[PDB]
Amino acid sequence: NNAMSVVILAAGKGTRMYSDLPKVLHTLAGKAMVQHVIDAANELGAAHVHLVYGHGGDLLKQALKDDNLNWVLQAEQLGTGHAMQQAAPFFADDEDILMLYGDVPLISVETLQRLRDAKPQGGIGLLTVKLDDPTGYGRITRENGKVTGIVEHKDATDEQRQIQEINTGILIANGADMKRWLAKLTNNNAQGEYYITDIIALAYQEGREIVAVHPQRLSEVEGVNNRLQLSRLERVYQSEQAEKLLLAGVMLRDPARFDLRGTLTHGRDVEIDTNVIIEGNVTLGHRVKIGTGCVIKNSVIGDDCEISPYTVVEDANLAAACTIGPF
Amino acid sequence: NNAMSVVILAAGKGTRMYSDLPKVLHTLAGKAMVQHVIDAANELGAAHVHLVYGHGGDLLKQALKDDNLNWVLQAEQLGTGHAMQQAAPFFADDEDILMLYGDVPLISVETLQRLRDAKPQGGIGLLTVKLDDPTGYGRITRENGKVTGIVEHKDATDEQRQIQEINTGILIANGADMKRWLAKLTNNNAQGEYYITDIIALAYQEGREIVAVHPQRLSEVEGVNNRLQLSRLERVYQSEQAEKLLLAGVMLRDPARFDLRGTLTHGRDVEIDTNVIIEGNVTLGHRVKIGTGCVIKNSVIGDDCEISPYTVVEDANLAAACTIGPF
Amino acid sequence: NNAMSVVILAAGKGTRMYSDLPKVLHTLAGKAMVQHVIDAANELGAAHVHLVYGHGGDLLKQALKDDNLNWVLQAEQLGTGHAMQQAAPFFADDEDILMLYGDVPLISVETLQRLRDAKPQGGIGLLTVKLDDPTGYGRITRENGKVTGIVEHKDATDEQRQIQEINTGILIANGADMKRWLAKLTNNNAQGEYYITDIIALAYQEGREIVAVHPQRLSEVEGVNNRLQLSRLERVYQSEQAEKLLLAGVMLRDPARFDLRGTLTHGRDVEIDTNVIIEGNVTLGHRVKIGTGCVIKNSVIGDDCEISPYTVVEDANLAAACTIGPF
Repeated sequence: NNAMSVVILAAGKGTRMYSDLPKVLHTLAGKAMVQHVIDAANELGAAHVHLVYGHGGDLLKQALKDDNLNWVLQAEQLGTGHAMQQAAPFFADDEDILMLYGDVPLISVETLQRLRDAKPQGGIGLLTVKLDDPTGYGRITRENGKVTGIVEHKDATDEQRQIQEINTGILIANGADMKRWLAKLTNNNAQGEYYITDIIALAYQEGREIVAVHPQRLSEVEGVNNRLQLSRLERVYQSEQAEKLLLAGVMLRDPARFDLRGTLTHGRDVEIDTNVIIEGNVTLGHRVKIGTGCVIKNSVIGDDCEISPYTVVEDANLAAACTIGPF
Repeated sequence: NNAMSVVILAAGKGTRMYSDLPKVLHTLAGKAMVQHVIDAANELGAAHVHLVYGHGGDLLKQALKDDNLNWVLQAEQLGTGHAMQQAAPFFADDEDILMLYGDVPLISVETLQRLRDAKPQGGIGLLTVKLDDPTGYGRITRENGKVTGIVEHKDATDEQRQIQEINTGILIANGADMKRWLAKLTNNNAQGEYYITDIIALAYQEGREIVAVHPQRLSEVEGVNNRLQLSRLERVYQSEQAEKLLLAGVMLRDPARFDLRGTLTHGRDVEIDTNVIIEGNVTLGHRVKIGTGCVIKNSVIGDDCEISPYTVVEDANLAAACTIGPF
Repeated sequence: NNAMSVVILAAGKGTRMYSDLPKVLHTLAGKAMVQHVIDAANELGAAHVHLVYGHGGDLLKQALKDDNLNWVLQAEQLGTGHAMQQAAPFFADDEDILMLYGDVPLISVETLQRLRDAKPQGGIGLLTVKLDDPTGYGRITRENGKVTGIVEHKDATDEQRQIQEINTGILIANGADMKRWLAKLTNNNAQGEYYITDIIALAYQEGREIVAVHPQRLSEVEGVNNRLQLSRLERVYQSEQAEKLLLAGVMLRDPARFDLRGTLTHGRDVEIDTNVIIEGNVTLGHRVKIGTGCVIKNSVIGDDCEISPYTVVEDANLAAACTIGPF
């Protein structure tokens, strides 16, 4: 596959988070939302990762210091199209440019890879989902099947204002192409701002093809504007991790009362009781039993160990066959 | 708005509660069901709050001693109409009389205020909800839109026995009017008891108008006859409180595993982990972090304090920047 | 009612459990799945309980040593029909033979009793459920209402491949009859194996009647092939136990955060807070209060005792009016 860079849009104010911490730094399973997106970008092979931010520059730079990111400031809040224009000067004409959002944390590498496979030569790869209630969401215009553009809800007509397929806002296309379309955006809009969604029509008019793809899960493209929404995505992710673990052979006594905020390495026949929380990197050897309510953090627990209820195990390497607690 | 008194009906036996404690004293989020209703009545401005009880007089008087209630005994279990008759002698002819139930704890002040606004001069304000399965629930009779009466299920005909709009049983009307209708109730019924729902027709026949209103939430009018029903309402309330907190900026790591049984005052960027229980009046300063499983009761926790997992903090005022526990 | 024996089919490999412990020994609420089935069989009065197993003979014999079971080995994995043939030599011609599965743990005695009542003289009693998505499940063939046979999905035609009523695989019939049909099974099938479901047609052809019955709950007939499925059944069972307790008068502050893995004996007005786990045989006297997160195991707790949060009470008999913990 061709070289590619990634643009991560994190320019919003995050007002409904009612917080002093930049919205995209709020954590999902212990890792900042944007870090989840940055890791997926790196896993894909992004040659560069451009991060476009509104305010909170210092906090962001401070928090993401361990990553090699190209910081792109968006002086004013003029929308995604305007934000992409600020990054455009850094796009190579050889590479594909994938655009993601710092507040859509669960987007999977697997899905982004198919989006990358479906991008036609000279065209665009568009990620979309079938939602019955497009109210608010931008609608996908098609002609005899093929994608023609996107019509922003406020700009959609009653007639088209009931199209079901929705724009996730995630897409990929060649850098030179992107630079071209981005230059041709305009403000004579519902809200005097450049619409990034316009590049879809611009590319259709140039006679280029735009292929639409769908994610395995709707959760992969859910965005976060407030804490009620983050908690909801947190639950979906925990639930997904729990199901994978049970299918993989780890007995969770109640997957709805389990939280993994890190990386779990486990052996065979491990049992985890209710309300357990796993943090950082944790390894549980074969037949380890974790009592209800334990918090295991950055520790390695040997084969056959048993941890009593409500034990906090931190920065510990525990010898095999251990018996931790009274019970 | 006009002066008004409130009648709280708590006359049932509560047999399906299988308890020695009067049903309406059973708690929802730490406060007796009837106390929730009594507080909503006081918040509305009730000049008087009449409490109609079957047995358990002593326990009730003992438990509600800190309230200024007019105790109305209903010697025998002859239904709501009969119960209202026992209170009627205390209604002023100047005031409106609002009738509520001691076992419908979540009725909101906001809703009762609109019910009070929709009551026509000389008429009745009726609270009703759209339920697809009126089986058991009394049906709302209408003619060209306007309310005509209520037909008790056992007294409803197959034809009308499929009306969807249901009678919540909560209503408001002038005291003199109420005294009049109440005097004209009869027993030649399906069960030889006075039907309070009859006053609706009686008032229609007098050529007076009865306006129907709906609550913001169905939970607001759910009644409790057994503990399975109370637990269900407890969960709905907890869930509602959790959502408000998250939207207000408090990070709950799992709103489904959080319980507020009192009043929470909080600052900015507070984090509450799973399985935390808040009781009585609690204040959490800015950036306080509550570890998983803590029980915070009648305490004040200073800015920046961190409470380790499974800590019980009671009747404590904790100094800012505190570090409570091992972790 | 007539004498009857039971055949418990536990011959599968349990590959998707990814465990060294035989699938049917995995626990549901603290008791092995097969033990649940064995207890229901004994409660019904089974004169004998034949256990048919594939591998893991030693572990099974070791684990079920306290039961008087007739061990029937199924040398190769040739399906249920073949498995039943291995047990057939032990069926009496006088008794009814009920067949159950070691991995369908929640089947209730009540339901099995009705299945036993609906079995016609000389016929079969079949347990079936209405499922909209028979994909995979064997379909029930009927003619003018009466059952005619079962058609395995892979052997079902497009036309019949959309019958809704499904075969739970649980059935009962006379031993002599069973011995006869079992002898007439064949391999010229979709997968060269004997189909136990064939006995339905064989019995119809002999002009005998087969009556179908349904369980109170769909959970009663759900089978377990992997740990995600076991956890799901665990939750359903816990939820059912919690509801019975609340309806019976025990206040559970959150039935979704309660686990009973044994037998609870309780008095009046007991209160159990969130995240409590009950194990083995536990008795809670009148008005006992269990704080959040306690683990009560094989203990008796006297009237009026109060147990503070996160207390583990094990193998203890606690004197009445006790105050256990700091709070």
